[PDB]
Amino acid sequence: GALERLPDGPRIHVPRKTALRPTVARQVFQPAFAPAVLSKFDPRTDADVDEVAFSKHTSNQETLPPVFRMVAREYANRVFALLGRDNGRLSVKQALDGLEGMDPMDKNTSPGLPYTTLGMRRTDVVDWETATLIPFAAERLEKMNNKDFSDIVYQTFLKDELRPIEKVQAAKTRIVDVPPFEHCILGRQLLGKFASKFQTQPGLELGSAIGCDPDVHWTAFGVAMQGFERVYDVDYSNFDSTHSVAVFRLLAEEFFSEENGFDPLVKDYLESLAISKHAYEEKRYLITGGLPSGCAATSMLNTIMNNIIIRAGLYLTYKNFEFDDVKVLSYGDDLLVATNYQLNFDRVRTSLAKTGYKITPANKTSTFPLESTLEDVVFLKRKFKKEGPLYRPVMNREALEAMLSYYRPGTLSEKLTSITMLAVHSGKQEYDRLFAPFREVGVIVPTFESVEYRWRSLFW
Ligand SMILES: NC(=O)CC[C@H](N)C(=O)O
Ligand SMILES: [Mg+2]
Repeated sequence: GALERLPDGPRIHVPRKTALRPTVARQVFQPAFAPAVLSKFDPRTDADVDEVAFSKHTSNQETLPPVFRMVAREYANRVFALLGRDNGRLSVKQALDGLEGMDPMDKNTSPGLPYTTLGMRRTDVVDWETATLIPFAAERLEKMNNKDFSDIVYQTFLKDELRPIEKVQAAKTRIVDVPPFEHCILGRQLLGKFASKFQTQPGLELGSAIGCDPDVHWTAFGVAMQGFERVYDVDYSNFDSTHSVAVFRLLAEEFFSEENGFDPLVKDYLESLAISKHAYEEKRYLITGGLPSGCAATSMLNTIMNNIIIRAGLYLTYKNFEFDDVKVLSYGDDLLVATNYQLNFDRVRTSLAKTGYKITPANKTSTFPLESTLEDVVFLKRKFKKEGPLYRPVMNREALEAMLSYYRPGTLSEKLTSITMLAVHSGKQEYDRLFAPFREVGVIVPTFESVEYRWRSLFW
C-alpha cells in the first residue's frame, strides 16, 4: 500500500561491504554486536536484506484521531511562546554558512542525485563564497520554490554500522536517504531560523534535548527532573514501522504554520518528506510516510513528533489527563516522562498501538515498570549519576565495549579519543579496564585524570 514499485532507472551504486574492522578489544569483550548485513549472500543470516530493509514501508498508518491535532497545537503554543515567531526563511548564503545554531553546511558530504552518478561533489555545484548555484541546480531550486518537488529523488542505500547480533541474523539493516543538495539547501532555508533557536535551548521546558552536550546538560536536565516523584523512559525505535503520513500534515498546519512565522513553502517541503521517491540500485520506489534520514531537520522533526505522540497516548489512555500532568524530554527515539503521578505505560502502549505507534521501555525489559525514578532511567544510552550538585552521563557498559570492539581504518585514534570522554563517567577502574586491551599492545590512551579534569572544569 505505502510502497509503490515505479519503473526501473539506471543502477545507482549501493555499497555492499562493510568498512568496519575489529580491534584487539573484540576478542576480550566479545560484544553481542557486529557489522550490519549489506549483502544478499551474507552467511550470518538466512534472510534477504533487500526485502527485509524495505518491509517497514509496505504499510503505513493512513489516519490519526483528533487528539493528535489537539496535542500538536498545544505543544506548538508552548514552544513558540518560548522561542518566538520570527521563523521566516533564510537566504542561500545563510543556509550554506549557517548561523549561531547549527554549524555551517557540510561541503564534503554526498550531493545526492543526479550529481553522484555524474561524479560531482557539493563544491562543484555551488561556490561557498557569494552562494551561486550552477544553472541546472538553480532551475531545480526555482522549480521547488514554485511548489513543484516532482523532480527530486532520494539516493537510498544500506547503513554500514554496528547492529545487535539478532538484527544482524535477521538481516534487519537500516537505510540511509541522501536528498539532492538543493533540496537540503531549501530545507535549511525554510527551517534553519527555527532550528537555530530550538537546538540551542534544550531542556524540560522546551520538551527537547536536541543540540545538547551531555557533559554539561546532564546536570541541568537532572536538576530539573530530580524534584518529580518519578521519571519514566520510553523508546520509540521500531524497525518494522515508520511515522504516519498524517503526522506530517499535522506538523505542517499546527506546528510549522504561517501563523507561527514560517514560510508558505514549508507545507510543500514537509510533503516532499512525507511522500518521496527513492532510488535503490535500478529499483525506484514511491514511499508513503516515514522520515528521510539524511535531511538536516530529521532528528528535530522526529523529536517533536515523538513529544506530541506520548501526550496523545496519555490523553487516549486517561480521560482525566491534562497537558501539564507530565513534563517531557525528547531526543529522536529516546524520551523521558517526568511526573508526580503514577502512570501505567503498558496501557499507554496499548493505546498508541491502535494508531500504529510502538513504544517500549528504554532498557532490555519487555514491559513498563509502574515505579521508576531519575536514577533508574536510561536516556541516549546514559544513566543519571549524582555527583554533588551535578549529574554525569554514565554510559551503558555494553555500548562502550561495542564501540571499542570495531573501528574504521584511518580514524582509530580520534574514535578512541571520543570514547575516553564517554568512558570517563564510569570511574577510573572501569575506564582503565575498557582501554586495557589497547594499552597492553602499546597504544597510548589519554589518562583518566586528564579527561576527568576536563569535565570537572566545565563547572568551576
Ligand atoms: N523513520 C521514521 O519516520 C520512523 C521512525 C519511528 N521512530 C519508528 O517507529 O520507526
Ligand atoms: Mg544498519
